[PDB]
Amino acid sequence: ADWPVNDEGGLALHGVNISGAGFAPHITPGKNGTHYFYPEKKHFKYYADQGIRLIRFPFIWERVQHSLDSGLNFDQIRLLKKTLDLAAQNGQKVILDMHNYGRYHGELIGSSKVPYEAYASVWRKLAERFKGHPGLLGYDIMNEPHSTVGLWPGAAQAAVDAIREVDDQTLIFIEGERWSSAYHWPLVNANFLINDPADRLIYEAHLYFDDDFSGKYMAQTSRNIDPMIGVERARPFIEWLQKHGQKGFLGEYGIPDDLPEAAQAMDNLLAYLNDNCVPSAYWAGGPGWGTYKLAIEPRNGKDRPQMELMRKHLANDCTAIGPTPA
Ligand SMILES: OC[C@H]1O[C@@H](O[C@H]2[C@H](O)[C@@H](O)[C@H](O)O[C@@H]2CO)[C@H](O)[C@@H](O)[C@@H]1O
Repeated sequence: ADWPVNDEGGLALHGVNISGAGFAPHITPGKNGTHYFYPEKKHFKYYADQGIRLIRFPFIWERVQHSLDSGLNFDQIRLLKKTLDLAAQNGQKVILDMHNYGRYHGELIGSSKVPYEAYASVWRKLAERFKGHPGLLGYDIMNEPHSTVGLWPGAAQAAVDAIREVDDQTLIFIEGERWSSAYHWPLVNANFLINDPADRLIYEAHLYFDDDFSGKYMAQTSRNIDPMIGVERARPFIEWLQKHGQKGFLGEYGIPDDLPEAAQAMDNLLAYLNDNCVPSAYWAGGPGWGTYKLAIEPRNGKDRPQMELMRKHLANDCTAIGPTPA
């Protein structure tokens, strides 16, 4: 709905994931500044300066709620509020992403140890904290569910119901099973459907270019990247979206800076996304990435090759989030 817009027209479709509040997730709670990191004004200013108004921001449940019998961590909420504040001051809107893989402290959401009600409450409580914030675009209620033994769809509806008890205005982003793979979407999530009477739900998949779909880009699995593998891995998902009359988001995709074939695949993917008015978020920019080959964070004030590749694709004349249903 209130999707960010570009200055010369169109929508802010193509954004960035920003580190690093979900870093080192096995270390909980860990310490801010050591194990995980939050961005500063420089990051939001840089990406705004590049014409980027969309940000996906991972965090983990374990740092907002250390235990199910505990309330929310005040400082972590304050850190997320700061993130939303700095985004909004720079004309950006943020997707808060609970980067939790269908699990809480390693146990499955929907298991006896982590009931659906515990997930619903945390999202209800989080939505109470951030309801109405100008820099908030919506809630990516779970990153990359996998091996959830049938538990993910019920958990997603429990969180949505709870969120809509307190906030009927924020967008909600729904990922699917099999790590929310875009290529596998029509087979894994063939009959996947969450109920949102607000009509403010978007489905979200991830897509990488290596042979095992993982985005790790190991040497043996990254030797033959077709220039169209990005379009081929997006199309199943887009086609499922069009058939079900639903809106999409490619929440992660990224390439190493040393694979020319990956560059071509990214250019053709973003072009295809634009043709369908489908937004995306590059993985990843922000603090703490060092020389990570996929990182789009500049170094020495030198733009990264992936930022330079993104720029040709920012302009559009879309007025609604797609794809366009049949
Ligand atoms: O990274 C996103 C991407 O993961 C892809 O599959 C991987 C998974 O990421 C990896 O950790 C696991 O061990 O094996 C699989 C093999 O694909 C995944 O298919 C996509 O859903 C996901 O978007």
